[PDB]
Amino acid sequence: AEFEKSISFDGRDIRLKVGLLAPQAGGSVLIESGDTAVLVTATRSPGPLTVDYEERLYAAGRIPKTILTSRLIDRPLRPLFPSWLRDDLQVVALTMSMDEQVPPDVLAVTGASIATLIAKIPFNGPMAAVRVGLVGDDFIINPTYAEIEAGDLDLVVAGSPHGVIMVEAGANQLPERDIIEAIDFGYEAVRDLIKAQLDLVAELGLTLENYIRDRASDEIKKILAQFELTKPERDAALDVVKDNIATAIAELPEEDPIRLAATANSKALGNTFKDITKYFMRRQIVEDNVRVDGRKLDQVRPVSSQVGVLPKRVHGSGLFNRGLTQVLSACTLGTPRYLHHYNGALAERAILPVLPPKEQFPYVIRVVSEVLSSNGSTSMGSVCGSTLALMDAGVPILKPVSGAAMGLIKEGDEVRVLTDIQGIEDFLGDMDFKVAGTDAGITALQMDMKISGLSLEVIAQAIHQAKDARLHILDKMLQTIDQPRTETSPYA
Amino acid sequence: AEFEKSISFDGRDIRLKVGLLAPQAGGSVLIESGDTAVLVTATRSPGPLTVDYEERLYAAGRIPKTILTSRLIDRPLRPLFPSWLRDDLQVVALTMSMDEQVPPDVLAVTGASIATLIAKIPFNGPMAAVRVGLVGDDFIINPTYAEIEAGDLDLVVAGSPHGVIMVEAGANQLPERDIIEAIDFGYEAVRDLIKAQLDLVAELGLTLENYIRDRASDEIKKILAQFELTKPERDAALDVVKDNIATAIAELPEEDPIRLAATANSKALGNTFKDITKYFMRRQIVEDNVRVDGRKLDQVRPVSSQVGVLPKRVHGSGLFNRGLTQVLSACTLGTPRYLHHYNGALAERAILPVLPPKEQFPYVIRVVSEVLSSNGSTSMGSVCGSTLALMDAGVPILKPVSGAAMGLIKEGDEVRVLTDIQGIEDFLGDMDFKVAGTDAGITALQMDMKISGLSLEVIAQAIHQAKDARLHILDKMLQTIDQPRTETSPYA
Amino acid sequence: AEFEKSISFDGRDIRLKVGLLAPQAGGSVLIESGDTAVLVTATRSPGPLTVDYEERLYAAGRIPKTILTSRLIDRPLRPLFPSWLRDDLQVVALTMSMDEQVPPDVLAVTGASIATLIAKIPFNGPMAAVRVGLVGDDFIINPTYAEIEAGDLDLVVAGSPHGVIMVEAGANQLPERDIIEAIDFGYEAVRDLIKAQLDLVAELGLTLENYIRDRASDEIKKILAQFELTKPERDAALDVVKDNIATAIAELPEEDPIRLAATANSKALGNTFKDITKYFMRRQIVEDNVRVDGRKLDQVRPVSSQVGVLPKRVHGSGLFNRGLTQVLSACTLGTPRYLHHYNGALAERAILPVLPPKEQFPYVIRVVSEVLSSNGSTSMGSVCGSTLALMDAGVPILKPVSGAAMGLIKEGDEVRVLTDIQGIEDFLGDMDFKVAGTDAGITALQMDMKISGLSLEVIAQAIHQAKDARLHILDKMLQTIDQPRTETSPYA
Ligand SMILES: [Mg+2]
Ligand SMILES: [Mg+2]
Ligand SMILES: [Mg+2]
Repeated sequence: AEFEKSISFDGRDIRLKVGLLAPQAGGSVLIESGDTAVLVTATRSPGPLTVDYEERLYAAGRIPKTILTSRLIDRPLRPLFPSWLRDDLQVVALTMSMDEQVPPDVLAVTGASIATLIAKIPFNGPMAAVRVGLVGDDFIINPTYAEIEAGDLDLVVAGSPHGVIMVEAGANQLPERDIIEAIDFGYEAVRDLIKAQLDLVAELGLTLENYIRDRASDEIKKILAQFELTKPERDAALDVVKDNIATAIAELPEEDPIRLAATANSKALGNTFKDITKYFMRRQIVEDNVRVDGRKLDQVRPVSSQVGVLPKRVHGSGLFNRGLTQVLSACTLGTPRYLHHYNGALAERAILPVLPPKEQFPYVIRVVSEVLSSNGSTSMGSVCGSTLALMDAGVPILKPVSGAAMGLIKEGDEVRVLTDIQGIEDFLGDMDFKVAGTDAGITALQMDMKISGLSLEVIAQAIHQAKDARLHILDKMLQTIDQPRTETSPYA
Repeated sequence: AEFEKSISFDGRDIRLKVGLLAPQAGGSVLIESGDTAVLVTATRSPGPLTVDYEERLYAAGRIPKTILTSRLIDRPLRPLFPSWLRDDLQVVALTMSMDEQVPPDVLAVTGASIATLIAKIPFNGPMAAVRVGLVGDDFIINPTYAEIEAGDLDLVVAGSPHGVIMVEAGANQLPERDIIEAIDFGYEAVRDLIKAQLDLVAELGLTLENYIRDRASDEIKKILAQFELTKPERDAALDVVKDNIATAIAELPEEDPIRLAATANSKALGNTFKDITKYFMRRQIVEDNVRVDGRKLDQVRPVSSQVGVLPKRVHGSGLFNRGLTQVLSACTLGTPRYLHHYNGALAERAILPVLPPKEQFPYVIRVVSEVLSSNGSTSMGSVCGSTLALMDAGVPILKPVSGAAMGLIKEGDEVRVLTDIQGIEDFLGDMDFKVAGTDAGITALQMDMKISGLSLEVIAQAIHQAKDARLHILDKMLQTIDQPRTETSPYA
Repeated sequence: AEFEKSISFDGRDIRLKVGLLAPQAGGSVLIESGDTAVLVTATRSPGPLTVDYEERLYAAGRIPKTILTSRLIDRPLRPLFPSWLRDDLQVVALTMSMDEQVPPDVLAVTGASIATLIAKIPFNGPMAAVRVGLVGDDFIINPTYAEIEAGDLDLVVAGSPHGVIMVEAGANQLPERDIIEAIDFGYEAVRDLIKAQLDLVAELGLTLENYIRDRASDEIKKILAQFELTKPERDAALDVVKDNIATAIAELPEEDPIRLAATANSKALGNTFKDITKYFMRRQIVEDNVRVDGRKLDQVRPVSSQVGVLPKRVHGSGLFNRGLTQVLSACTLGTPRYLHHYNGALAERAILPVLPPKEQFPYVIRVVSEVLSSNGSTSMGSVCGSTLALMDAGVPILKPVSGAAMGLIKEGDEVRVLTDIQGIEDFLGDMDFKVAGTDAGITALQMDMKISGLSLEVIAQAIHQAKDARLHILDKMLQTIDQPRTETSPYA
């Protein structure tokens, strides 16, 4: 049966209703704030985490960006479930009323944790998320739409007992110190929601691996230590290692036990393989101070760039290289905006603050980032190329924008922060942290983790190390083009 | 080569053309009435019944609801094929000319049977379907569009030698007696089309189970007899029974014959399991007079309901419960209609007759039924919640509408009619019969069967028993709200 | 790193850029002509040929037929790869700038070959394609859009060292001799692009079968020699042969080697089966002068046709039969064009030249070809039926259009040309060659090959033999309707 609980929370009460709706779900709540309401259920099934968010139109008046809010719920949820879970986990979040003030998206993130705790599914939570804006000089928790439209900051922080799990931000060239303060200010309200989820819990009363390891470990060390090897080559080399192991398992007959224990898991080969590769890259990074391609922990990959790659029809052309990550940006100017597709939100969030006001430049601006090769932050290459293409097209942008992605190896007390991560530094690492911006401050953020979280102290260090990467990449794209062209394209 | 046959049929001749089109199909006919023509083919392939209906736009003038007509053909076809058929059966129906009088949908249903008989595929037919309308006090077979738009009744009856297989109706608060008479009047024209399909046939010249049964039967009795068990629990209990049987089959080695006879059918476990559960629920119902949750054969599940579940932005809110079936209806009012989605046709067919005339209420009315839990007629919960939400929104409806679904166990001479069926009463039963309406009469019908049909006499009894369910559910939703609110929403 | 190469080519230089873009691709080039640029990559992966073409909108000005250009690249590529290739082959072609003169489609075809050679994937190339138009009396290689819109011819020729692999044409009732000359003129520029791809290559420095054969061969001869057997029957007969072979392989236990060599390839049964059937149909055709249904190598299947199959609402009705290939065409006339769908491009390419000028006939013309049975050229049946339906609707077309598909068996020095091919003559043959047109000349072409190519000399013979088929089919559709009706439909 139904139970309300109110939580006093920065002026806007957050109300939870359990026992009201979806009685066949593992756990459920109507989480409500003001007059915004979203229903969040969670169900473990025999079988793996599907999160569907719906924004109903009757919630505001029905007449004849949801996938982003789908990922916003999923990202901080995923790495809190134990890794050995193989049952199906269905999370549904339907927004059923929009108050013209309260945005529902952070409400659904918090409800997802609440609903998983009521379904008493093992996970290392609870988690919560808040939004932080900035009006004048005042940070504000869960601002309305009005402050989002008027203010200088729009960031989401999700955390848990073990720290911050997700950040997602737009900002108007905010300095690192204020971004760090906003993150910290918002993680403290996350903790206030962690408590009172813990209060709700109290209230309502809630063989083969060794085989592979021994055969393959000393082989993986050496590929990981071969710094002259490019990413394609090291991928073809680690594949051959795994292939010979498969051949050895195939050679022995059905009589051996591990062949049956391996035909009982047609994938364990890959999982243990990656886990051995993860371990040896990590020890390579923590004790030795070198990454898998020989670079220092602060070193940025070699950067290349050019302008006007395409004919002057394409109003703006820009090619960017970071190692084997390649992006070609194309700029179109039109008539009666500002948008950008990625074959996207992160880079238009990162470009917008420097786009000139309608008064000066009345074209509608259209940027397409063709990702032609991927090895790290293709979304940061998309930002960098976008700026180049806008400068080739004569768009009088305030400042050029650049960005890089940081990584993290966290081996106990040992913590290392990587700049401009290789793909497998992202796959076998603990953090994917994109930061974009200008000479003056930050414009866009995006953090994903595969562990239960990080302290704010380590986030501050990654944000400081990433300004150096952004500075180095930007101060070397200006050797391709230092100003926007004074004139536009004859076909613009 | 081509052959015509005309059938004299209530004023409108029905013409069939065989040997004309689709010469690689098992069987085919252009069935035509007036100047409406639809081509219906049927092909058995080695491999399971796919029915695709297409309504071409050149049929009426091509310029730059078909899935419902797809189901209308499929539903009365499916349960006439023997259950042991595993070959692929492709039925295609293309409407190739619309006469502005004759609706083609019932033509395609009849052709589907004709085409299956020519392909000489085993099935317990023939079947046919007709439409019945009512103009003034005159029932009429296969009315035009004009009578459908003007009249008081729009029902489809499909039958076969063994009785009626499908009904689908809209009506304007018609009393049960007239609905029963229309069904009977239309089944008699169905029989007139059964004959003359039989005339066409004459013219053209057309080990493991016992193992599972013995291990599991006395176990299934007891779960089925445990009335205090909720539906989730009894589902988790019957699963454990099947799981232990799987474990026992896995325990014995490849040496036993049934393990190979079971690895020859990776599903027979479930089929025999369900067949044992079907048998014991049925004997539970016929000899004992009790259902699986302890209810009498006329008993309706406990009903709950409330109004204004959502904030007053949502112009109308209504939550309905029947056992573990839960529906939340939401009402939106707008400006320059009447429609309803289901996450739909049956409930707008059932609400429409009480919607006020434009003169009084000029808003466009929009209802969304969120099905939050399913255990029986979620479409009838959708009707009930819709009425509640319309009453919360101040829509001055003529009368409130409610509905329930009836079921049938037919064990030979023994026939039992269930009210407000549980899911497995629908899965392991012989009939799913939805009836909706008001204090005065019926508004909407929908019948599906998994057997070859029922006599009209049993249909009359299910329709009478269902008025009692509708009455009980309605007379207990008025204890939540007895009148529409005199005023609308401040945000309407 | 990046390398340009220019190729002097009929006035319009073709420039190639390698080492510039997509550095993780097997091979890549920006191929450019004038200011049209398309990027073409090619990658072999462990696993089968996927070709994706994209036409970006920024290439011309981006604002808020590609599948045909996808097939145009794929068709001449496919049969140049060795048949024993099982690795994945990804070909991507992005058009990144449209010059208002140069059409990019033939550029991507040529780049696909260039990119495969740089990825040094085994294939029997290189290939190239060009477009040929006709302005006045001047053939022109790779015309602009202006000549395409104004001229009389629009054909694509793709070839390789072994001959022509693909043709695709629209034309205004061009005589066979000029079509043959255009093909030959364009294949010579294809050879000029073959060379200078060879110059680039030089520059940059680039048991079970016998079992099945012995069991089944003398059985397949006899089904193939049974001329009174219809296509369905011979398909059911060859299936039984393969089924008994499967039974024999199943009868023997795991002890035999071929059962394990056959459970190592769960498809080799079909492949060897088809390969035996291919061989014996081919020897049936080359030494004996008879096809599998008893027809001569120039014989057209029996043709049937009728007009007004549907009610006079359907402004035009036409049913065409060639053997078991059946098409029903339907004609709609409207108001403020000329298009045709196929349930399409080839038949509107083939009808357009005889459609009357706006001055005389101002309706918008809409033709739908329902393919009701397939055994050969359903697209040529679509042309023939379209003409019939246009004549039933009173459209005053200049001349009626008809067409047929030719085939080829090429057994070494032995070369046989088939008219109006059966399905398996297309599956087990070397060529599918559709030609459509009128009394005066040709209107539409489409050639596919599964071998590395044919000499122009054999193409000239197939084009001459196909005029006879078109003539015979047309001069026998006029015995159904010899003129368009002087008046239109009462419902037109
Ligand atoms: Mg990532
Ligand atoms: Mg049902
Ligand atoms: Mg073909």
